[PDB]
Parts: sequence; structure tokens; C-alpha cells
Amino acid sequence: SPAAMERQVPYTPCSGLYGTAQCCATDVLGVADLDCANPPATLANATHFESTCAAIGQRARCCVLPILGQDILCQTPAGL
Repeated sequence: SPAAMERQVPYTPCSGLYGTAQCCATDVLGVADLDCANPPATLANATHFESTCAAIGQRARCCVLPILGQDILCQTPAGL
């Protein structure tokens, strides 16, 4: 019984252009990046991540690091 799977590897957050997993706010129309910061919780899975942002009254959206010269990009994984 080789123990090679028993030791799971570090979870891999939002894989994509944004590569990061956080919790931000949105405006009335839905387009905005109000109050953006790292999400404090124990991430276990997709739904678990959604519960992380809902915990403080926010939604799950993976934002990409700001780049002087372009607009801010952010979207939800699998429409979570």
C-alpha cells in the first residue's frame, strides 16, 4: 500500500489569465471592481470558494494583476 496519494499536493486556485482567487464587489450595472483583496478562508473546492466570498457579502471572481495600459479583467470560473 504505497503512500503516494495519501499526501495530496497544494490546491491550484483559479487556473487562467487571472491565476488568482479572491473576493471583490460589483456596481449596480455589474461592471466594477470595488473592494478587491485576498479571500480569508479554508478553500476546499469550487463551491467552497463561493462560500468564501459569500461569507463577507461578496462574490467569487478571479482578477488578474493590474497592467498599466489595459483594462481590468475578471470573471467567475464555470459560472460559479
